[PDB]
Amino acid sequence: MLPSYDFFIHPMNLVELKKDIWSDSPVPAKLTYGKKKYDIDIVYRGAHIREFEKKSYHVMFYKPKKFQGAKEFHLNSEFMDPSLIRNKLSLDFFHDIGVLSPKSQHVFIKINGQIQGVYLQLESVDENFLKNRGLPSGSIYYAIDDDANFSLMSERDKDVKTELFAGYEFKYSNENSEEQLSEFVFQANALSREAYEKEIGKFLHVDKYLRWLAGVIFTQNFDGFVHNYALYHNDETNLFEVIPWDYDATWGRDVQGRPLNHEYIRIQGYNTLSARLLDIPIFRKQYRSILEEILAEQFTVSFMMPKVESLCESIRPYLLQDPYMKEKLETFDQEADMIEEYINKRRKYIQDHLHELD
Ligand SMILES: [Mg+2]
Ligand SMILES: [Mg+2]
Ligand SMILES: [Mg+2]
Ligand SMILES: [Mg+2]
Repeated sequence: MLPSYDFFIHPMNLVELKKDIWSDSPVPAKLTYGKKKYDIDIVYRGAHIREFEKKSYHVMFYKPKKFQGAKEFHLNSEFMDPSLIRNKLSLDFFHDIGVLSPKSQHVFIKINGQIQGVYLQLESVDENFLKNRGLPSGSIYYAIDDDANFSLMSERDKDVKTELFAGYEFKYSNENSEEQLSEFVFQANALSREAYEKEIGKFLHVDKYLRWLAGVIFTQNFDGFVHNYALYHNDETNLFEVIPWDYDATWGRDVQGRPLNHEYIRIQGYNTLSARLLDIPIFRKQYRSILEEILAEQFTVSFMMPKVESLCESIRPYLLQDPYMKEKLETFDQEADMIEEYINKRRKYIQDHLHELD
């Protein structure tokens, strides 16, 4: 049974929200969940997903200050995804392969008494994300533009970046956050091949980076190497790791919603940091071992498809009650087989190319 959320948005505030859908200015609202009521602020989120009648929302809790351990969450329509499950499937997969990852759950929402349908509630990657995992304080940075590429170089300027911390929103930060990020970006690029094995681990959690890279390769987020992630600098270990975000264009479909034909991602992935690490024999062997471990445990039909089937079964009766989705249950139903075929094809490609890491 999906959690049912009943939102109230006062008509005056709803007019303001609908006046400029591109605005990032929130309006007050209320959430009722069971018997408990929450004063909140709500705003549309995303870019192209604002064009849909089934809008996506960023919900910020005001009073009470927290909802199930969080001060905010995201409500995605996942309308581009005919399955509504690829983002959850992906982010849970990252968790299962040992990468820090947002939790998510499907929910059923109403606004002002009118069903809006099935949404994916996504955890905000912020200080509560850390606290709820027992993780140390530190900094969280969101990749927001092309300068979040792990390089010294700005593509647009065709020159060295003016600031090496460029490309990120500082979501949770302190006085050291800029310099910590700048140092990481600089050292990722400035350490020689001969110094890399002994020194990159002073700045980067290499195993967690390689597991994130593996996750991008397995899910095939074509834009996942320089976008669609957050960085976390753990202040106790002094190391960076990478947290995925926005993984709906995965498991056999691209960002336009189209089935992949013969499009694929090479197993080495992309971005300069990946390239520098995979020039190091120890790290190439480590990465190969990670891919083999995941191929043996998580990235299999036997293991993934029960999760696909459980997600679909849990939301299907609610999709029939969703005014935007009620007509495309047949297409929805066909997505499990598409994902299964993708796993089989992707497994074969990765297995066939592991020798490139030798
Ligand atoms: Mg608040
Ligand atoms: Mg550090
Ligand atoms: Mg996207
Ligand atoms: Mg190389």
